[PDB]
Amino acid sequence: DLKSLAKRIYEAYLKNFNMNKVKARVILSPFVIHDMETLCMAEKTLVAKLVANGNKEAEVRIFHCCQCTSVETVTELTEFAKAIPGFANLDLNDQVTLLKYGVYEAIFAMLSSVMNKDGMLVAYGNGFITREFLKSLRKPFCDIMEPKFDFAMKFNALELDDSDISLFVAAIICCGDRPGLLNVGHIEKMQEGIVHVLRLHLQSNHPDDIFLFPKLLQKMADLRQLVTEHAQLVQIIKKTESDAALHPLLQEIYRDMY
Ligand SMILES: CCCOc1ccc(C[C@H](CC)C(=O)O)cc1CNC(=O)c1ccc([C@]23C[C@H]4C[C@H](C[C@H](C4)C2)C3)cc1
Repeated sequence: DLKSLAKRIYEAYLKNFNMNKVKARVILSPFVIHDMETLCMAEKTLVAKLVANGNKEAEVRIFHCCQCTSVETVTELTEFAKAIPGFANLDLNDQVTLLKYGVYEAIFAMLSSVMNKDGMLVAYGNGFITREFLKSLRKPFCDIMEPKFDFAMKFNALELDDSDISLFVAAIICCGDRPGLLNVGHIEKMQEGIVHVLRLHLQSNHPDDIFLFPKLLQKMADLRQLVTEHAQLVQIIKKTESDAALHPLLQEIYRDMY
């Protein structure tokens, strides 16, 4: 039954997220954004509306686009969470709390799938923006980027596939030590359930790496630290960048988190 469970999670994953490792890799076998010219060209083609005006600084335009993808991923993650044994049985408040603290950890984890040493797949697989171009953005915007690449390079070295990743994201969501949780016991039990299936799955799908499970547990901790830091930088931008407004949904997510 745990094998079937793992499968269920994997199918929900393939079904709820527009992007996955296999699709990303086939594509990376896209318009390349490597400088300001290609950036502006990409915007006119892929998000025309955003530039059909008289327009904010390039850095802010990108920032807004990043927010847009996050809001979308929140929706995908919310639907995905229903395939986790016990999630849909939780109090609505706890479901909200679990998604609130888990979304960004999930987001940066899955982001690794479309990232390689030189850049990342963007805009529903229609673009590829270079890591170096992102580093060339003026501070503090160029500082949003790099930390995610650093994490992705190490995460991708674990050579996980979507069946692995789906369970990992599920595990990220089922976190009992999240602030405000009403029924921690039931949540801990749900968590124990997913980690158990994740442990067994890694064991059979990765017989060559006997430390994969421990490594991933560590990655979950890394992601949590990665997120608090990302939140800090977002906060800095919000306060110091007058033209860089934050989408209401994301403000609520960042509200009282870190
Ligand atoms: C290492 C960099 C990783 O990128 C990041 C970084 C942080 C975040 C989190 C965001 C930051 C505001 C958040 O807090 O929600 C999201 C992404 C995800 N960004 C995207 O998915 C993304 C989406 C669209 C684009 C565009 C931007 C321009 C150029 C090109 C076409 C079009 C217009 C979309 C790529 C770029 C990045």
